[PDB]
Amino acid sequence: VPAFELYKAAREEELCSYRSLCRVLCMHSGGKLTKQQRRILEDMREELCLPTERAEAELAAAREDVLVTSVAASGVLKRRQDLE
Repeated sequence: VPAFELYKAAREEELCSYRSLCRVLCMHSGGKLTKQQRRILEDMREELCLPTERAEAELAAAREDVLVTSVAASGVLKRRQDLE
């Protein structure tokens, strides 16, 4: 594999991993993030070398995603004993 393909596969995973991080932390917090959750996002931004404009974009997107908000609304994640 040429280096540019490897970078591309890795870059896209970096950004996917951040995306799924925003959605999921918003599913739990209903978008209003704990200090730990903020620190996880902040640390991964630096780990993954993410421009904050893109990073704020993913967080903004996850906050308003319909699945994300429905899961926060349903409260199922607070009820794991019923569903597991």
